[PDB]
Amino acid sequence: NECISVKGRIYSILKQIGSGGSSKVFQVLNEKKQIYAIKYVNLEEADNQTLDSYRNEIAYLNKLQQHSDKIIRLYDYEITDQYIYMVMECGNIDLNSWLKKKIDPWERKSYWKNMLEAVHTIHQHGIVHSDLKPANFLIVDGMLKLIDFGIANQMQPDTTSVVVGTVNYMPPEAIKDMSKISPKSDVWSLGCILYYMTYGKTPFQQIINQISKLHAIIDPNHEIEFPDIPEKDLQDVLKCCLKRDPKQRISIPELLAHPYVQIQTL
Ligand SMILES: COc1cc(N2CCCC2=O)ccc1Nc1nc(NC2CCCCC2)c2c(C#N)c[nH]c2n1
Repeated sequence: NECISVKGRIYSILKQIGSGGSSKVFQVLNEKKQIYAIKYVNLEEADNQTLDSYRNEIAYLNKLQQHSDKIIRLYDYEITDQYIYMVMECGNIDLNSWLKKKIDPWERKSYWKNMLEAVHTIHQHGIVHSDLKPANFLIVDGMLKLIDFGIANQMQPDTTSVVVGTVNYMPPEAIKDMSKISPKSDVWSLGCILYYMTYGKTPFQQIINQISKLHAIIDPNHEIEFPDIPEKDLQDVLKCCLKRDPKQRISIPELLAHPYVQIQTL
């Protein structure tokens, strides 16, 4: 029965999808019984940094949905000094949750097109995400749609039996730069996702120790395995995305002219 009004519309809370720092996301129904997601942010306590991060996400979300429908839509929002409410397109599920249920080749290359389109358009407006991973994409309408820009607070799914970030998607440049960053590091992370989507695992999901994992990612003399497969253009895509040198890695504009994307059958 718990409810939320935003501007002058009432919405019913079916459940809570997820939560993060000071944020919650709810699955809700509007008055005419249509389904939406609402993100809630409690601003009561909040640095001037995160305030600006939350303001920055809303503006980019509003700016970017005009240019692609592979970005989750922001329909309405309400922002005061105390709270934010954001009424948004509601996904069926996030791609990370879904991948952990163990893909038709054609759904896989359609999803890939979806991700490139979304990441390409945020690149055209000056954003490099930097921490792309499956959780950033939502399945809706049989498509993948991007939900974050790396900018704001990364939330996590709520379970109903209560229970930690991943690192399998981090590009080599990010690691070696602990001692601005390229559009090319989003290519790395997308390759890991596509790799996962094709070989059932991320390129270093075996190295269960995390510092030896970090070293593999950066190691020139540590080969990534690309088992032969029927779709050889999919093999090529993975090979070029997962080049360690960002300068030699394939770019998004190149990926969009690649045969895996352009020739429509396997
Ligand atoms: C019923 O919908 C879902 C269900 C589930 N899950 C996961 C496992 C079990 C389950 O049911 C996952 C996502 C959705 N849909 C959905 N989630 C969103 N956020 C989640 C938060 C936690 C991290 C992922 C993204 C948003 C959003 C924002 N911000 C704008 N629109 C959205 N839509």
